[PDB]
Formats: sequence, C-alpha cells, structure tokens
Amino acid sequence: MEMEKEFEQIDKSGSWAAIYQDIRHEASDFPSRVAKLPKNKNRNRYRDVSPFDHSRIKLHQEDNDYINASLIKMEEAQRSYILTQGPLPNTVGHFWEMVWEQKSRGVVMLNRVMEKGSLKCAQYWPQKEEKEMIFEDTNLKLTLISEDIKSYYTVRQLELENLTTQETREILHFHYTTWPDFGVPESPASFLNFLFKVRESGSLSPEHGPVVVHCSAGIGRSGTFCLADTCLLLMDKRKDPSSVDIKKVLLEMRKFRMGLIQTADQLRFSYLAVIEGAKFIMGD
Ligand SMILES: O=C1NC[C@H]2CCN(C(=O)c3ccccc3)CC[C@H]12
Repeated sequence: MEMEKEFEQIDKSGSWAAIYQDIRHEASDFPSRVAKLPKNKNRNRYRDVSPFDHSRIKLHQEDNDYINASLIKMEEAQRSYILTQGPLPNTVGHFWEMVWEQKSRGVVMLNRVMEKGSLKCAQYWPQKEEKEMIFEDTNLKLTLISEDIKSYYTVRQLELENLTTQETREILHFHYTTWPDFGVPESPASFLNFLFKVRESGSLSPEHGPVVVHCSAGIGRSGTFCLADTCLLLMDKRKDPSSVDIKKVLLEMRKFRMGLIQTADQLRFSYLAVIEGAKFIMGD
C-alpha cells in the first residue's frame, strides 16, 4: 500500500499511538547480559537502553571490551550503521577508540550538548584549532582542522591520530543543531538536506567503515536518521518503490538495537521525511 495513502488514512483516523504500540509489541527481545554486568554501570547513560549481546560493538582491548553501541546491518539496502549513546565523561576515550577501530569516516550528532537545561552528552571534540584533546586511556589525539557553521547544521573536519603508530586520519563531524527541545520538526526539509550532505561526503559508502550515529540515548533521533536513509535507498533499488514498507524496515532494524523510534510523533515524522524525500529519488 503506497505509504502516502497509508499516511493520510492514519492521520484522518488519528491512530498514530495505535500503530506505534503495535510495533512496540512485535519488536525483538534479545539478551543484553554484558551491558548489565556491574563493572559496566558507569558506561551506560540510561538503565533502560542497552545494546543486544549479538550485535554490540566490541572494543579491541583485553581489559574491558564494552561500549553502549550496536551494529545495524541492512542486507537488502547494502548499508551498515553504528548507533551509540552520547558519550559520557568516562567513555569519551572509548568513543574515539571505536571510531578508529571500525574505520569510520563520519560521525553524525543529532543533539546539542545542553538541552532542556541539562547535559545530554560530554563535550567530546575540540572547539579551537590550537587546543587539541588527548585521550590518555586509549592513546588518541584529536585536533579541530576546520568548522563550517550553517543555519541548520555545522560540519567539522577533525584529525584523529593513533599515538601508538603515528597514523593520522581525517574524520568528518556532521552536527544537526536545530532539532527542537520538545517534539519533532514541523517540516522534514532541513533534516533531508542534512541527510543528503552526509551522503555526498562519502561517510555512508561501502569503501569506509560504518558511520557512527548518536543522540542522547542513540535510539530516537538516531533511529529516524537510519530508517529514513534505508527506506529511500530501497525505493531507488526496487522495481516497485510502492512495495517499501516503513513499519517492516523499522522492525528489521529493531532486531539489532532496542527502542528505535521513541514516540508516535517520531514515527509520523519518519513517514513524512520518506514521502517528501521520494519526490527527489523518483527523478525530480
Ligand atoms: O578509512 C578511513 N577512515 C577515515 C579516513 C581518514 C582520511 N582519509 C580521506 O580523507 C580520504 C582521502 C582520499 C579518498 C577518500 C578518503 C582516508 C581514509 C580513512
């Protein structure tokens, strides 16, 4: 069923809450035993948001390999994503270790450091060229190279150095700065413009490790970004773009990380983004 008609039918009936609860009921439940070990309590931002054991990213160290991060592998779309929480004061070194080890070219940030008057993630990148950051626990150095500030997002060029080998890499930081403190954006136009900027950079392409995507918990805004990207890629690849079922793609992605899309309003916004984005994909 053409999702644009499915959309008007749900809107006219006001059943968004009912559709959303159906997804919550059918979603996968896999063990997260490593996340719940007592040694890992200060590595989790939220007690109710944990990576499944089968899909968690492992750090390459013998001490403790744990980070709150999941590999989402989309087989038909041929895209992979790492979804993670906003870094904590004691996990900023782990965060950059993961980016290094997974060979990522792009970090996508969908939150502000402070929202609703509270801290939603650590200040984990340098704000001035001449004041670099050193992560002594993981042996990494991070330098700000350049910053491009736009009305709805900022792009930063960063240099990550493995101090152990003196190898250096250029990491692109894509920061969406205008998601409102409450609710979802009224129009998906600026979110789709942002998605297209990340794509145009190479950060989502198979020649690089998976993009790292985060918000505060790494399930709500982060879920909206990967769901919209994968649905638009499937509409490009298939003979019948009308066969793409956003609810079935979301349930496939929930096999790899719990809780993706946190509200009925985030679910409606995801439909709007895919419907408006398709009017490019189909030749405009
Ligand atoms: O695998 C990688 N992950 C982070 C990357 C760090 C910096 N690199 C580049 O900016 C680059 C140059 C030419 C062609 C394509 C990419 C090289 C590839 C590295």
